[PDB]
Amino acid sequence: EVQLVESGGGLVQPGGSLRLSCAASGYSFTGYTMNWVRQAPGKGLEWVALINPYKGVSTYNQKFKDRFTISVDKSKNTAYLQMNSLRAEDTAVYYCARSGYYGDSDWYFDVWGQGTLVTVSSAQMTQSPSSLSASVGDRVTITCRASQDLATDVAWYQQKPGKAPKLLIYSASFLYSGVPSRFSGSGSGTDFTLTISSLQPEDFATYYCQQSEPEPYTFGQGTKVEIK
Amino acid sequence: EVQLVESGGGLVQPGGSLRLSCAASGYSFTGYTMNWVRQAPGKGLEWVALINPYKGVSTYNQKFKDRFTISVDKSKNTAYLQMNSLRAEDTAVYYCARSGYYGDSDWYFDVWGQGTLVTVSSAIQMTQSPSSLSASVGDRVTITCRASQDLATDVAWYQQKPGKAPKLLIYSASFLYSGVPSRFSGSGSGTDFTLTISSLQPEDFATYYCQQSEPEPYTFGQGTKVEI
Repeated sequence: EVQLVESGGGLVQPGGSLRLSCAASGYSFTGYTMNWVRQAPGKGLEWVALINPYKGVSTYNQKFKDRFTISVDKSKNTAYLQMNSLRAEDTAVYYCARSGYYGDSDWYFDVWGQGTLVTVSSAQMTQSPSSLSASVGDRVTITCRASQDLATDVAWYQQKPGKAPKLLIYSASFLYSGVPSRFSGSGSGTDFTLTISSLQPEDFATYYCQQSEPEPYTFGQGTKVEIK
Repeated sequence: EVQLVESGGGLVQPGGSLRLSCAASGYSFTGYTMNWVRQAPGKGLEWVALINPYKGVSTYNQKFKDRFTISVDKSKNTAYLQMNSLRAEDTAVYYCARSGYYGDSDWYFDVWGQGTLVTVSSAIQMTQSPSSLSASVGDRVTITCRASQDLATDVAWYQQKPGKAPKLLIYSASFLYSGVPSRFSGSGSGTDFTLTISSLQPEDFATYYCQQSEPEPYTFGQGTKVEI
Protein backbone atom coordinates (compact mmCIF):
# COMPACT_ATOMS: atom_id res chain seq x y z
CA GLU A 1 0.00 0.00 0.00
CA VAL A 2 1.36 3.39 -1.07
CA GLN A 3 1.16 5.91 1.76
CA LEU A 4 2.09 9.53 2.48
CA VAL A 5 2.20 11.06 5.97
CA GLU A 6 2.68 14.79 6.52
CA SER A 7 3.80 16.25 9.84
CA GLY A 8 5.46 19.34 11.28
CA GLY A 9 2.48 21.69 11.34
CA GLY A 10 1.41 23.70 14.33
CA LEU A 11 0.52 27.10 15.74
CA VAL A 12 3.15 29.75 14.95
CA GLN A 13 3.32 33.52 15.20
CA PRO A 14 3.43 35.65 12.02
CA GLY A 15 6.88 36.15 10.59
CA GLY A 16 7.87 32.74 11.97
CA SER A 17 9.13 29.71 10.09
CA LEU A 18 7.80 26.18 9.66
CA ARG A 19 9.23 23.03 8.08
CA LEU A 20 6.65 20.49 6.92
CA SER A 21 7.77 16.95 6.13
CA CYS A 22 6.14 14.37 3.84
CA ALA A 23 7.23 10.78 4.45
CA ALA A 24 6.53 8.20 1.74
CA SER A 25 6.31 4.41 1.87
CA GLY A 26 5.31 1.59 -0.45
CA TYR A 27 6.97 2.73 -3.69
CA SER A 28 10.17 4.06 -5.25
CA PHE A 29 10.33 7.54 -3.71
CA THR A 30 13.00 8.90 -6.05
CA GLY A 31 11.22 8.45 -9.38
CA TYR A 32 7.95 10.24 -8.59
CA THR A 33 7.36 13.96 -8.21
CA MET A 34 5.97 15.15 -4.86
CA ASN A 35 3.57 18.09 -4.64
CA TRP A 36 2.39 20.32 -1.82
CA VAL A 37 -1.25 21.43 -1.89
CA ARG A 38 -2.92 23.60 0.74
CA GLN A 39 -6.47 24.48 1.73
CA ALA A 40 -7.32 27.53 3.80
CA PRO A 41 -10.42 27.21 6.02
CA GLY A 42 -13.51 27.39 3.83
CA LYS A 43 -11.52 27.76 0.60
CA GLY A 44 -10.62 25.53 -2.31
CA LEU A 45 -7.47 23.59 -3.07
CA GLU A 46 -4.33 25.50 -4.05
CA TRP A 47 -1.22 23.89 -5.50
CA VAL A 48 1.94 25.11 -3.75
CA ALA A 49 5.07 23.48 -5.21
CA LEU A 50 6.45 20.28 -6.71
CA ILE A 51 9.76 18.44 -6.76
CA ASN A 52 10.94 15.35 -8.64
CA PRO A 53 14.12 13.96 -7.03
CA TYR A 54 15.15 11.90 -10.06
CA LYS A 55 14.72 14.69 -12.62
CA GLY A 56 16.34 17.23 -10.31
CA VAL A 57 13.55 19.78 -10.84
CA SER A 58 11.61 22.02 -8.46
CA THR A 59 8.68 24.19 -9.52
CA TYR A 60 6.77 26.70 -7.40
CA ASN A 61 3.54 28.60 -7.51
CA GLN A 62 4.71 32.16 -8.22
CA LYS A 63 2.61 33.18 -5.20
CA PHE A 64 5.11 31.33 -2.96
CA LYS A 65 8.36 31.23 -4.97
CA ASP A 66 10.20 33.69 -2.72
CA ARG A 67 9.02 32.58 0.73
CA PHE A 68 8.77 28.78 0.39
CA THR A 69 11.44 26.14 -0.25
CA ILE A 70 10.79 22.55 -1.34
CA SER A 71 13.37 19.79 -0.91
CA VAL A 72 13.80 16.04 -0.44
CA ASP A 73 15.87 13.46 1.41
CA LYS A 74 15.78 10.23 -0.59
CA SER A 75 17.41 8.21 2.19
CA LYS A 76 14.43 8.92 4.47
CA ASN A 77 11.86 8.88 1.61
CA THR A 78 10.79 12.31 2.85
CA ALA A 79 10.05 15.58 1.04
CA TYR A 80 10.03 18.94 2.80
CA LEU A 81 8.42 22.37 2.61
CA GLN A 82 10.23 25.17 4.44
CA MET A 83 7.87 28.13 4.93
CA ASN A 84 9.35 31.48 5.98
CA SER A 85 7.82 34.86 6.83
CA LEU A 86 4.55 33.19 7.75
CA ARG A 87 1.39 35.23 7.26
CA ALA A 88 -2.04 34.64 8.76
CA GLU A 89 -3.05 33.97 5.15
CA ASP A 90 -0.87 30.82 5.25
CA THR A 91 -3.25 29.24 7.78
CA ALA A 92 -4.41 26.08 6.01
CA VAL A 93 -4.25 22.32 5.91
CA TYR A 94 -1.18 21.29 3.91
CA TYR A 95 -1.23 18.08 1.87
CA CYS A 96 1.53 16.38 -0.03
CA ALA A 97 0.37 14.48 -3.10
CA ARG A 98 2.24 12.16 -5.44
CA SER A 99 2.39 13.07 -9.13
CA GLY A 100 3.70 11.11 -12.11
CA TYR A 101 6.79 9.00 -12.64
CA TYR A 102 9.73 10.56 -14.46
CA GLY A 103 9.26 8.02 -17.26
CA ASP A 104 5.56 8.83 -17.66
CA SER A 105 3.87 11.83 -19.28
CA ASP A 106 0.65 12.30 -17.24
CA TRP A 107 0.75 14.40 -14.06
CA TYR A 108 -2.34 13.79 -11.92
CA PHE A 109 -2.36 13.59 -8.12
CA ASP A 110 -3.09 9.92 -7.40
CA VAL A 111 -1.83 9.52 -3.80
CA TRP A 112 -2.53 12.08 -1.06
CA GLY A 113 -1.41 12.27 2.54
CA GLN A 114 -3.78 13.01 5.40
CA GLY A 115 -2.70 16.65 5.78
CA THR A 116 -1.04 18.69 8.50
CA LEU A 117 -2.65 21.72 10.13
CA VAL A 118 -0.77 25.03 10.10
CA THR A 119 -2.15 28.06 11.95
CA VAL A 120 -0.42 31.45 11.81
CA SER A 121 -1.88 33.60 14.58
CA SER A 122 -0.94 36.07 17.29
CA ALA A 123 -2.14 33.65 19.99
CA GLN A 124 -10.27 35.82 22.07
CA MET A 125 -13.98 36.45 21.48
CA THR A 126 -16.13 33.37 20.85
CA GLN A 127 -19.67 34.10 19.66
CA SER A 128 -22.46 31.54 19.88
CA PRO A 129 -24.54 30.35 18.23
CA SER A 130 -23.09 30.84 14.74
CA SER A 131 -26.59 30.97 13.24
CA LEU A 132 -30.16 30.46 14.39
CA SER A 133 -33.68 30.41 12.95
CA ALA A 134 -36.54 32.12 14.78
CA SER A 135 -39.98 33.63 14.18
CA VAL A 136 -41.40 37.13 14.56
CA GLY A 137 -42.17 37.77 18.21
CA ASP A 138 -39.62 35.23 19.47
CA ARG A 139 -37.11 36.03 22.20
CA VAL A 140 -33.55 35.52 20.95
CA THR A 141 -30.45 35.23 23.14
CA ILE A 142 -26.89 35.50 21.80
CA THR A 143 -23.77 34.85 23.86
CA CYS A 144 -20.22 36.18 23.58
CA ARG A 145 -17.40 34.56 25.56
CA ALA A 146 -14.03 36.27 26.02
CA SER A 147 -10.74 34.50 26.71
CA GLN A 148 -9.73 37.18 29.23
CA ASP A 149 -11.52 39.39 31.73
CA LEU A 150 -13.00 42.36 29.87
CA ALA A 151 -14.98 43.91 32.76
CA THR A 152 -17.76 45.57 30.73
CA ASP A 153 -15.70 46.57 27.66
CA VAL A 154 -17.98 44.88 25.12
CA ALA A 155 -20.08 46.28 22.28
CA TRP A 156 -22.80 44.69 20.17
CA TYR A 157 -23.42 45.49 16.50
CA GLN A 158 -26.19 44.69 14.04
CA GLN A 159 -25.47 44.35 10.31
CA LYS A 160 -28.16 43.76 7.71
CA PRO A 161 -27.04 42.28 4.37
CA GLY A 162 -25.39 44.81 2.09
CA LYS A 163 -25.38 47.47 4.82
CA ALA A 164 -22.92 48.91 7.29
CA PRO A 165 -22.85 47.70 10.91
CA LYS A 166 -24.70 49.75 13.51
CA LEU A 167 -23.87 50.16 17.18
CA LEU A 168 -26.51 48.51 19.38
CA ILE A 169 -25.06 48.11 22.89
CA TYR A 170 -22.01 49.81 24.39
CA SER A 171 -20.31 48.92 27.67
CA ALA A 172 -22.09 45.53 27.86
CA SER A 173 -25.53 46.81 28.90
CA PHE A 174 -26.16 50.39 27.71
CA LEU A 175 -28.55 51.06 24.83
CA TYR A 176 -27.16 53.34 22.11
CA SER A 177 -29.33 56.28 21.07
CA GLY A 178 -32.19 55.41 18.73
CA VAL A 179 -31.91 51.65 19.34
CA PRO A 180 -35.29 50.05 20.16
CA SER A 181 -35.92 48.91 23.72
CA ARG A 182 -36.38 45.25 22.74
CA PHE A 183 -32.57 45.00 22.56
CA SER A 184 -30.91 44.20 25.89
CA GLY A 185 -27.35 43.37 26.87
CA SER A 186 -25.87 42.05 30.08
CA GLY A 187 -22.85 40.33 31.56
CA SER A 188 -19.40 41.22 32.85
CA GLY A 189 -16.02 39.54 33.03
CA THR A 190 -15.92 36.90 30.30
CA ASP A 191 -19.57 36.03 29.53
CA PHE A 192 -21.83 38.50 27.73
CA THR A 193 -25.36 38.27 26.39
CA LEU A 194 -27.47 40.09 23.81
CA THR A 195 -31.22 39.51 24.07
CA ILE A 196 -33.91 40.50 21.59
CA SER A 197 -37.09 40.20 23.64
CA SER A 198 -39.57 40.37 20.74
CA LEU A 199 -38.08 39.65 17.32
CA GLN A 200 -39.24 41.99 14.54
CA PRO A 201 -38.91 41.59 10.75
CA GLU A 202 -36.16 44.23 10.65
CA ASP A 203 -34.08 42.25 13.19
CA PHE A 204 -33.06 39.37 10.90
CA ALA A 205 -29.37 40.15 10.37
CA THR A 206 -25.93 39.23 11.69
CA TYR A 207 -24.91 40.38 15.16
CA TYR A 208 -21.33 40.92 16.32
CA CYS A 209 -19.85 41.35 19.76
CA GLN A 210 -16.67 43.37 20.04
CA GLN A 211 -13.88 43.68 22.58
CA SER A 212 -13.12 47.38 22.99
CA GLU A 213 -10.36 47.12 25.58
CA PRO A 214 -7.12 46.87 23.51
CA GLU A 215 -6.08 46.35 19.91
CA PRO A 216 -6.83 44.66 17.60
CA TYR A 217 -10.33 45.18 19.09
CA THR A 218 -11.36 41.68 18.07
CA PHE A 219 -14.87 41.03 16.80
CA GLY A 220 -16.70 37.81 17.46
CA GLN A 221 -17.35 35.61 14.46
CA GLY A 222 -20.98 36.76 14.39
CA THR A 223 -24.43 35.25 14.89
CA LYS A 224 -26.76 35.17 11.89
CA VAL A 225 -30.44 35.46 12.84
CA GLU A 226 -32.50 33.97 10.00
CA ILE A 227 -36.24 33.56 9.52
CA LYS A 228 -37.65 30.10 10.27
CA GLU B 1 -25.47 65.38 10.99
CA VAL B 2 -22.50 63.07 11.59
CA GLN B 3 -21.56 61.26 8.40
CA LEU B 4 -18.72 59.23 6.88
CA VAL B 5 -18.36 58.44 3.16
CA GLU B 6 -15.75 56.02 1.80
CA SER B 7 -14.32 56.16 -1.70
CA GLY B 8 -11.31 54.91 -3.63
CA GLY B 9 -12.29 51.25 -3.89
CA GLY B 10 -11.99 49.23 -7.05
CA LEU B 11 -10.65 46.14 -8.78
CA VAL B 12 -6.85 45.77 -8.97
CA GLN B 13 -4.31 43.00 -9.59
CA PRO B 14 -2.19 41.41 -6.84
CA GLY B 15 0.77 43.59 -5.92
CA GLY B 16 -0.94 46.84 -6.92
CA SER B 17 -1.97 49.67 -4.65
CA LEU B 18 -5.14 51.50 -3.67
CA ARG B 19 -5.78 54.50 -1.47
CA LEU B 20 -9.16 54.69 0.26
CA SER B 21 -10.57 58.01 1.46
CA CYS B 22 -13.05 58.65 4.27
CA ALA B 23 -14.79 62.03 4.10
CA ALA B 24 -16.11 63.02 7.54
CA SER B 25 -18.61 65.74 8.40
CA GLY B 26 -20.84 66.86 11.25
CA TYR B 27 -18.29 66.72 14.08
CA SER B 28 -14.81 67.81 15.15
CA PHE B 29 -12.69 65.61 12.87
CA THR B 30 -9.54 66.37 14.89
CA GLY B 31 -10.84 65.30 18.30
CA TYR B 32 -12.06 61.79 17.44
CA THR B 33 -10.31 58.59 16.42
CA MET B 34 -10.95 57.34 12.89
CA ASN B 35 -10.74 53.60 12.25
CA TRP B 36 -10.67 51.33 9.23
CA VAL B 37 -12.62 48.07 9.48
CA ARG B 38 -12.88 45.50 6.70
CA GLN B 39 -15.17 42.56 5.97
CA ALA B 40 -13.81 39.81 3.72
CA PRO B 41 -16.51 38.20 1.52
CA GLY B 42 -18.90 36.16 3.65
CA LYS B 43 -16.95 36.67 6.87
CA GLY B 44 -16.80 38.75 10.02
CA LEU B 45 -15.44 42.19 10.78
CA GLU B 46 -11.73 42.85 11.26
CA TRP B 47 -10.19 46.07 12.56
CA VAL B 48 -7.41 47.38 10.30
CA ALA B 49 -5.97 50.64 11.64
CA LEU B 50 -6.78 53.71 13.72
CA ILE B 51 -5.58 57.31 13.89
CA ASN B 52 -6.32 60.02 16.44
CA PRO B 53 -5.08 63.36 15.04
CA TYR B 54 -5.37 65.19 18.37
CA LYS B 55 -3.30 62.63 20.29
CA GLY B 56 -0.93 62.19 17.34
CA VAL B 57 -1.19 58.40 17.54
CA SER B 58 -1.85 55.81 14.85
CA THR B 59 -2.07 52.08 15.49
CA TYR B 60 -2.24 49.11 13.11
CA ASN B 61 -3.39 45.55 13.11
CA GLN B 62 -0.05 43.73 12.92
CA LYS B 63 -1.34 41.90 9.82
CA PHE B 64 -1.03 45.14 7.82
CA LYS B 65 1.61 47.11 9.72
CA ASP B 66 4.10 47.47 6.84
CA ARG B 67 1.84 47.36 3.76
CA PHE B 68 -0.94 49.71 4.93
CA THR B 69 -0.58 53.34 5.99
CA ILE B 70 -3.27 55.47 7.62
CA SER B 71 -3.24 59.27 7.52
CA VAL B 72 -5.54 62.30 7.62
CA ASP B 73 -5.93 65.46 5.55
CA LYS B 74 -7.08 67.96 8.17
CA SER B 75 -8.10 70.57 5.59
CA LYS B 76 -10.46 68.05 3.96
CA ASN B 77 -11.73 66.36 7.16
CA THR B 78 -10.65 63.18 5.39
CA ALA B 79 -8.80 60.08 6.58
CA TYR B 80 -6.88 57.84 4.18
CA LEU B 81 -5.80 54.20 4.01
CA GLN B 82 -2.92 53.65 1.60
CA MET B 83 -2.79 49.93 0.72
CA ASN B 84 0.36 48.61 -0.98
CA SER B 85 1.34 45.10 -2.12
CA LEU B 86 -2.30 44.05 -2.20
CA ARG B 87 -3.04 40.33 -1.91
CA ALA B 88 -6.09 38.37 -3.04
CA GLU B 89 -7.18 38.01 0.61
CA ASP B 90 -7.33 41.80 0.98
CA THR B 91 -10.56 41.56 -1.03
CA ALA B 92 -13.19 42.97 1.33
CA VAL B 93 -15.61 45.78 1.97
CA TYR B 94 -13.67 48.53 3.74
CA TYR B 95 -15.44 50.75 6.28
CA CYS B 96 -14.20 53.77 8.12
CA ALA B 97 -15.69 54.15 11.58
CA ARG B 98 -15.49 56.76 14.31
CA SER B 99 -14.69 55.67 17.84
CA GLY B 100 -14.19 57.63 21.04
CA TYR B 101 -12.95 61.18 21.34
CA TYR B 102 -9.33 61.82 22.32
CA GLY B 103 -10.03 61.30 26.01
CA ASP B 104 -11.98 58.04 25.83
CA SER B 105 -10.52 54.66 26.78
CA ASP B 106 -13.51 52.67 25.53
CA TRP B 107 -13.46 51.72 21.85
CA TYR B 108 -16.95 51.62 20.35
CA PHE B 109 -17.59 52.37 16.68
CA ASP B 110 -20.64 54.63 16.88
CA VAL B 111 -20.61 56.02 13.31
CA TRP B 112 -19.91 53.99 10.16
CA GLY B 113 -19.69 54.81 6.48
CA GLN B 114 -21.32 52.85 3.69
CA GLY B 115 -18.11 50.96 2.94
CA THR B 116 -16.23 50.68 -0.36
CA LEU B 117 -15.56 47.44 -2.21
CA VAL B 118 -11.96 46.33 -2.80
CA THR B 119 -11.35 43.31 -5.05
CA VAL B 120 -7.81 42.04 -5.63
CA SER B 121 -7.83 39.55 -8.50
CA SER B 122 -6.51 38.87 -12.01
CA ALA B 123 -8.48 41.43 -14.04
CA ILE B 124 -5.34 29.82 -16.50
CA GLN B 125 -8.88 30.02 -15.12
CA MET B 126 -10.99 27.05 -14.00
CA THR B 127 -14.66 27.70 -13.20
CA GLN B 128 -16.96 25.00 -11.82
CA SER B 129 -20.74 25.01 -11.72
CA PRO B 130 -22.77 24.66 -9.73
CA SER B 131 -20.86 25.82 -6.65
CA SER B 132 -23.18 23.75 -4.44
CA LEU B 133 -26.11 21.39 -4.93
CA SER B 134 -28.52 19.38 -2.78
CA ALA B 135 -29.54 15.92 -4.00
CA SER B 136 -30.90 12.59 -2.77
CA VAL B 137 -29.53 9.06 -2.65
CA GLY B 138 -29.66 7.45 -6.08
CA ASP B 139 -30.01 10.77 -7.92
CA ARG B 140 -27.81 11.72 -10.87
CA VAL B 141 -25.37 14.60 -10.34
CA THR B 142 -23.72 16.53 -13.19
CA ILE B 143 -20.83 18.90 -12.46
CA THR B 144 -19.43 21.22 -15.12
CA CYS B 145 -15.85 22.54 -15.31
CA ARG B 146 -14.86 25.40 -17.63
CA ALA B 147 -11.30 26.30 -18.63
CA SER B 148 -10.55 29.76 -20.01
CA GLN B 149 -7.99 28.13 -22.35
CA ASP B 150 -7.59 24.86 -24.22
CA LEU B 151 -6.45 21.87 -22.17
CA ALA B 152 -6.85 18.84 -24.50
CA THR B 153 -8.17 16.26 -22.00
CA ASP B 154 -5.62 17.38 -19.37
CA VAL B 155 -8.21 17.55 -16.60
CA ALA B 156 -8.49 15.55 -13.38
CA TRP B 157 -11.46 15.25 -11.02
CA TYR B 158 -11.14 14.86 -7.25
CA GLN B 159 -13.51 14.05 -4.39
CA GLN B 160 -12.94 15.59 -0.95
CA LYS B 161 -15.13 14.32 1.87
CA PRO B 162 -15.61 16.90 4.65
CA GLY B 163 -12.47 17.39 6.72
CA LYS B 164 -10.65 14.64 4.80
CA ALA B 165 -7.94 14.63 2.15
CA PRO B 166 -8.84 14.78 -1.55
CA LYS B 167 -9.03 11.56 -3.55
CA LEU B 168 -8.46 11.16 -7.28
CA LEU B 169 -11.55 10.04 -9.21
CA ILE B 170 -10.87 10.64 -12.92
CA TYR B 171 -7.67 11.48 -14.78
CA SER B 172 -7.17 12.58 -18.40
CA ALA B 173 -10.75 13.90 -18.60
CA SER B 174 -12.48 10.52 -18.97
CA PHE B 175 -10.33 7.68 -17.57
CA LEU B 176 -11.50 6.14 -14.30
CA TYR B 177 -8.63 5.78 -11.83
CA SER B 178 -8.04 2.37 -10.26
CA GLY B 179 -10.28 1.47 -7.33
CA VAL B 180 -12.73 4.29 -8.10
CA PRO B 181 -16.38 3.18 -8.31
CA SER B 182 -17.71 3.08 -11.87
CA ARG B 183 -20.72 5.29 -11.07
CA PHE B 184 -18.33 8.22 -11.59
CA SER B 185 -17.96 9.25 -15.24
CA GLY B 186 -15.94 12.03 -16.84
CA SER B 187 -15.96 13.45 -20.35
CA GLY B 188 -15.35 16.58 -22.42
CA SER B 189 -12.37 18.19 -24.13
CA GLY B 190 -10.94 21.56 -25.03
CA THR B 191 -12.45 24.04 -22.56
CA ASP B 192 -15.52 22.01 -21.56
CA PHE B 193 -15.48 19.17 -19.03
CA THR B 194 -18.22 17.30 -17.19
CA LEU B 195 -18.34 14.92 -14.23
CA THR B 196 -21.38 12.69 -13.70
CA ILE B 197 -22.39 10.61 -10.69
CA SER B 198 -25.02 8.22 -12.04
CA SER B 199 -26.38 6.77 -8.77
CA LEU B 200 -25.59 9.07 -5.85
CA GLN B 201 -24.57 7.06 -2.77
CA PRO B 202 -24.53 8.31 0.85
CA GLU B 203 -20.71 8.35 0.85
CA ASP B 204 -20.62 10.58 -2.26
CA PHE B 205 -21.64 13.71 -0.33
CA ALA B 206 -18.49 15.82 -0.54
CA THR B 207 -16.85 18.66 -2.46
CA TYR B 208 -15.65 17.86 -5.98
CA TYR B 209 -12.77 19.59 -7.77
CA CYS B 210 -11.66 19.63 -11.37
CA GLN B 211 -8.02 20.42 -12.01
CA GLN B 212 -5.87 21.59 -14.91
CA SER B 213 -3.20 18.92 -15.31
CA GLU B 214 -0.76 20.96 -17.42
CA PRO B 215 1.13 23.05 -17.07
CA GLU B 216 1.78 24.82 -13.78
CA PRO B 217 0.21 26.08 -11.58
CA TYR B 218 -2.06 23.00 -11.93
CA THR B 219 -5.03 25.19 -11.05
CA PHE B 220 -7.99 23.68 -9.22
CA GLY B 221 -11.57 24.73 -9.73
CA GLN B 222 -13.51 26.40 -6.94
CA GLY B 223 -15.11 23.05 -6.09
CA THR B 224 -18.72 21.85 -6.08
CA LYS B 225 -20.34 20.93 -2.77
CA VAL B 226 -22.78 18.01 -2.96
CA GLU B 227 -25.11 17.93 0.05
CA ILE B 228 -28.27 15.97 0.84
